[PDB]
Amino acid sequence: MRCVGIGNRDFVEGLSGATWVDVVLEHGSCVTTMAKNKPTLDIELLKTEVTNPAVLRKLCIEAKISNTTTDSRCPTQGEATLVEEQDANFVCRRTVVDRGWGNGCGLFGKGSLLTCAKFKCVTKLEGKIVQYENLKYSVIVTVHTGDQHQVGNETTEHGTIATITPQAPTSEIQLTDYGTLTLDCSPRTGEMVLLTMKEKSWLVHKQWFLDLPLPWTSGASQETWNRQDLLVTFKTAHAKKQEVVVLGSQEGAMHTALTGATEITTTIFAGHLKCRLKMDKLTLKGMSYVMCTGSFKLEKEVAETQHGTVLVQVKYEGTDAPCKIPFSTQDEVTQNGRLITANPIVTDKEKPVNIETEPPFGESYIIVGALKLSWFKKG
Amino acid sequence: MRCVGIGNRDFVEGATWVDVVLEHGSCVTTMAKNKPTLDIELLKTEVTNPAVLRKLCIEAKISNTTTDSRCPTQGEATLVEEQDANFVCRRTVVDRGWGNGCGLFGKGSLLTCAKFKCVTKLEGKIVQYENLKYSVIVTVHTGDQHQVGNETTEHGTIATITPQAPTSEIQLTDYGTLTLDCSPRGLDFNEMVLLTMKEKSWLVHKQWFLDLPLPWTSGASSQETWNRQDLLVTFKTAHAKKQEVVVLGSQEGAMHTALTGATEIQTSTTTIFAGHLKCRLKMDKLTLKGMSYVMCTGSFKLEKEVAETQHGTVLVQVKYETDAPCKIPFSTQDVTQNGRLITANPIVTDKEKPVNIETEPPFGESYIIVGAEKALKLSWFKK
Ligand SMILES: *[C@@H]1O[C@H](CO[C@@H]2O[C@@H](C)[C@@H](O)[C@@H](O)[C@@H]2O)[C@@H](O)[C@H](O)[C@H]1NC(C)=O
Ligand SMILES: *[C@@H]1O[C@H](CO)[C@@H](O)[C@H](O)[C@H]1NC(C)=O
Ligand SMILES: *[C@@H]1O[C@H](CO)[C@@H](O)[C@H](O)[C@H]1NC(C)=O
Repeated sequence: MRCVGIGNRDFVEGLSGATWVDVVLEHGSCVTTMAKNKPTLDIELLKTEVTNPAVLRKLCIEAKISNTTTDSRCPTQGEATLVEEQDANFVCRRTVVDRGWGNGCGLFGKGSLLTCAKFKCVTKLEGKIVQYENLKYSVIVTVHTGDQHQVGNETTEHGTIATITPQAPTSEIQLTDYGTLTLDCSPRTGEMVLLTMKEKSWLVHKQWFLDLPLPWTSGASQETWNRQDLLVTFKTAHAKKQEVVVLGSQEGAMHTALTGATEITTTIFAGHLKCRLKMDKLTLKGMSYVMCTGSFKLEKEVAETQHGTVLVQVKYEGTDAPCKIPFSTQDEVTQNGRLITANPIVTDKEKPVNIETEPPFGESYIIVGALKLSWFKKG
Repeated sequence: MRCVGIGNRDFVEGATWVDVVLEHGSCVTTMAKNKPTLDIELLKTEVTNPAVLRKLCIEAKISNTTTDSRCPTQGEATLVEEQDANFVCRRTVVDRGWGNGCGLFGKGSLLTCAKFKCVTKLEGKIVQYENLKYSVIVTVHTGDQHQVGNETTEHGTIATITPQAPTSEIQLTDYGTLTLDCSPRGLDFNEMVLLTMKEKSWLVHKQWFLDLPLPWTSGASSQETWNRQDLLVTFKTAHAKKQEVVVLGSQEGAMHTALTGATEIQTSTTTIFAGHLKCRLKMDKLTLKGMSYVMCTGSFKLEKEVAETQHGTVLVQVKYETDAPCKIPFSTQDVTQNGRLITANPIVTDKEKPVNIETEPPFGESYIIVGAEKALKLSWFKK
């Protein structure tokens, strides 16, 4: 058993004599799928993964400067030129300053001032385009066996995991002791970027990532940083020097901006997808088993889940293992309407068996064997 | 002779008092007959010692993470750390059942607290209109070779202006006393805030500073109680008993990027950008030195090639031969003998020390009368 007590839990019941069942999967939402004469299953979308993500850009967040060079001109002696202006690694700025006899020139006017610095990036993040072909959803399917350990165990070694990609959207999953289940999935959009920055991971929109005010480089191999002035600015000290100043690490700014995005290659908060379960090859274990004639004992007290279902963990006298569990629900006096666990069986005498049921509204009794459990499901 | 060759330069012309407007970056040249011409600039404005409106925190660290969890129908989770102000906390609800250690199915409370302590912060000081000190430099048009455009070393004299003593008497050596009545009058008195951050300083608006997304404390100096700590510490919830803390990190670069739009004030508590200031110069005590001096009779010669300033004026730097001291004769001829001078009394205090003279040449092919009879003449095509 799985997904019990999960807040976002949908109950999808298959139609009579339906070999298949439609299901909708989102992360944090699990679906309990039951079909007549077929095992009740719990389907959850465990995790999505993006493999071999293509590199879209590379933004710089922390920059450093060096080899500060400067050229200065007297008025009408040209405009200051430097060879560093020709280098893409260097960021530069020209300005005009008041020149006269006070600052070394013989003429009064506007003198040119060029300053270049050596733009190097020490710490940088990464943006990766995720293509539709590179998705790989992992869906866990857990059969309602009834073992005492797997109620909401949340472990992966209970059910079976199927990987589904847009390249291979359909897959046959072999559930042990229950056969083969075909799963036809149709993934939709889920144009978005994965921003690996200094060991973390985020998933943001493409436009939001491209409009980031950060120096960037294309994802192809000379590391020419565009819009370098976003990290390095130029303060005019006086007519013979324009000093460089660096803004510093924009990490904290990026964390502040990414607070709104969805955190995490494994990406949780998987996308909505619509899938179909063909169960023609699924086998319900214990269809053939004889009924139990022994007297049961309540191992664990009955508990009502969030959806009005109650779950019963019982134990057995023996002398009849294995067997089908005779389960019935009386009201107010009536007989059975609905059992969540498809086939309640006793694999071992010593192993308690869990069984989930939907009792009717108002006072009712749950008979197993003969054990009668009173219950009051608030109208 | 300060203020020469500075781009944004105003000329105010004359009795015994002149009205002037002072702006950082701008400067004025004041002239009056029988009174020495001066160069007045609003140097820098200093906030005396302002009061902290708000400290903000830009970097944060977390320790002593504590967590409490309760089963459904077992009440809300409680912690003694919720009583402490140093701890930032967050409470959530998680799905609980037989799978995560509870006997009942439902929503269980989960409370998590973390010790908020902060390594590096920035302060913000409200600049009350009272605690100001305008520094106004006044430089005399002497003509010495030292002060040609000397921004290198201060040569003039500076006056202090406060809203309590807006009037000041300054003594110009060999030139008497100058009375100065400025009116600060005033930038929305409590609008600006000085933002002291890790040795640097900025001036920003009050609303822009208050709307900054950063934790804040009352500015008084230990036991800093931080409000709005969630802006630097978030909580992610691992499943069913644990809520891990995430620190946003150093917001230094965020602050630098946000302050790129504001005007950097270059020093820690002095502002090298002032703002407008309306002043009145009273010269009833100002002495024009050189009015009893003799006319120069020797022949001059040009020390430095005539230079034109950006305002159309001409600067001429000459060396004298011998009365020493004496007054340099000066006027301009196109035909027209009249010529407007910027330097009021060009005198030669010493023979060796050259003398600079500023004049306003008339439009076109003028001539100059430095000297006498063998006084040198220079051509100038003012275009
Ligand atoms: C979760 O389950 C663990 C063991 O898993 C299952 O154990 C039995 C029921 C077998 O059916 C085996 O195939 C499974 O792997 C337990 O050790 C553990 O205590 C369980 N935890 C909780 C909270 O129920
Ligand atoms: C660059 O600066 C280093 C020291 O910072 C110096 O040793 C080197 O000679 C400089 N070279 C150039 C080309 O500027
Ligand atoms: C400016 O003042 C300094 C200080 O003595 C002086 O040495 C220099 O000659 C002056 N004139 C300049 C730099 O043009």
